[PDB]
Amino acid sequence: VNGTLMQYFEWYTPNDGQHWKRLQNDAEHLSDIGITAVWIPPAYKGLSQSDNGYGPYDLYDLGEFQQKGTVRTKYGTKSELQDAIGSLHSRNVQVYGDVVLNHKAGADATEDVTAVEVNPANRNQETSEEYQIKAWTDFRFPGRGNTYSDFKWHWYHFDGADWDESRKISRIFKFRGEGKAWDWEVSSENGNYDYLMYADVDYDHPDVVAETKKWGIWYANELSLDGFRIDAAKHIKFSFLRDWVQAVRQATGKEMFTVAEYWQNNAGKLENYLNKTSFNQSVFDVPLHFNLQAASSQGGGYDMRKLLNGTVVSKHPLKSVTFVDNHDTQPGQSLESTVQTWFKPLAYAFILTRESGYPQVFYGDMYGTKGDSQREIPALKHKIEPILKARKQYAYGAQHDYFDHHDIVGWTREGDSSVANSGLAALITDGPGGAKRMYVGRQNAGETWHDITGNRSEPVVINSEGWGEFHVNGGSVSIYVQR
Ligand SMILES: OC[C@H]1O[C@H](O[C@H]2[C@H](O)[C@@H](O)[C@@H](O[C@H]3[C@H](O)[C@@H](O)[C@@H](O)O[C@@H]3CO)O[C@@H]2CO)[C@H](O)[C@@H](O)[C@@H]1O
Ligand SMILES: [Ca+2]
Ligand SMILES: [Ca+2]
Ligand SMILES: [Ca+2]
Ligand SMILES: [Ca+2]
Ligand code: NA
Repeated sequence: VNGTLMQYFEWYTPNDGQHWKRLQNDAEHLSDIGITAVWIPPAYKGLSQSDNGYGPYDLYDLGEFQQKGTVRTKYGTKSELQDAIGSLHSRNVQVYGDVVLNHKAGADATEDVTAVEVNPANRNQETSEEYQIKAWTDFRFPGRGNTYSDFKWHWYHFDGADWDESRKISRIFKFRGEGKAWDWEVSSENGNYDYLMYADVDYDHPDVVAETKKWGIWYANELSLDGFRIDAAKHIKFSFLRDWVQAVRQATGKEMFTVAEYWQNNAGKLENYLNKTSFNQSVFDVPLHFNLQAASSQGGGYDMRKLLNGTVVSKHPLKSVTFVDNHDTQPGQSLESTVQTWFKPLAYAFILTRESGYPQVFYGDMYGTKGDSQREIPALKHKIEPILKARKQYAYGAQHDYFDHHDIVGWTREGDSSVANSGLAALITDGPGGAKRMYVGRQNAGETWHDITGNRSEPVVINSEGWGEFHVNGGSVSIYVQR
């Protein structure tokens, strides 16, 4: 069976403490539509109750300790999350946990630290003489005590921070101490992009590295996770991320599928990350996201023959996680670059019915986003489900590509003898509709095939040679399968 990942959250999921219950109630439905793995949001306590999880305070508080004025996280309590994972698991759906290791936010108090300012466009350059600041680096975990881990954090466990409480100014401060320096290797944008926001963890510190490995093993075992999504990978020492993943696999004996968020629209740089991590993890195909978005926004003028150009999936198909949109690219967000609604079903056809890549479905696209703009994503589940059924039941066997026209492009899947009635013919167009003759296999000769999306009502008959003439409406998608 073809695997399909589901991102189970959007930026504006409500702070009602019921997200784990929602997941538990949706488990049967997700298993019935073909989802094989769910990516859940950061499950540990944030700087406040309403933080989405990307400003993590305590990685060992999964919503059971009274800290930051709340027991539960935004999403719910620990026992509610364990019950949700339990329902997914009894329906053979895997669970991937979001892992936020770059920084820590919401310290309990400030400490005095000697620091220097650096050039925001070249963090290897120091731009001030050293002086004293009051930084938020003291993490004590008053509501947890020593439960699970007695480690406490201090300034010397971080490389730098962005706020001096003394002067009430925001700069990029690098701390002075024993062997203090920005980690390497990281992205070389801005000279060295180790530093991002909040208090930046120092992955040169031996105790920090050992503790974070231990935490990783604990987390996987405490929730029985099947894999991980690594946040902000380009800002974290690459060799450390390689070793951390390996240590968790060594201790659990599990495969621990892992996908890293390496946010850069450049295949060469993504390839550098795969090599530096010994190919032990996949990456999200950022470039493909931008190609799809570009196509959706040029009103038919995009050359559809170029959709694969510069993508990770054309070079390292087995290590790519393909996606249409996510919580960062949705409207109003930091990396906003939404795939226009009219093209969204065409983009889902492209990632769900092609043989390469591991495709992700966005929660926001299935159910609608609840942000406050006038351009929110509408609920598209009634248009996506038919394509997911095409992936689950027909997308098997040899593939043939027809990237031969600036608007109308298609592909076919011959089917596999072990999946009864499998096989399909897909066509998409960023402009006027039309036709294309394509080969689906001589073993399907004589069959009556129909558009499972319902966009076209006229069936097509496969000729005695295994070729059919397929049609597609303007700015639309058609996916033909056995009637
Ligand atoms: O529970 C569903 C399914 O889970 C298990 O399969 C997982 C794989 O073990 C895991 O590797 C991953 O597969 C992806 C590849 O790693 C990637 O390179 C590319 O080829 O795409 C694959 C997904 O199609 O994910 C699947 C789950 O999605 C288990 O092996 C199955 O038997 C089980 O039914
Ligand atoms: Ca360092
Ligand atoms: Ca960093
Ligand atoms: Ca075009
Ligand atoms: Ca057939
Ligand atoms: Na660092």
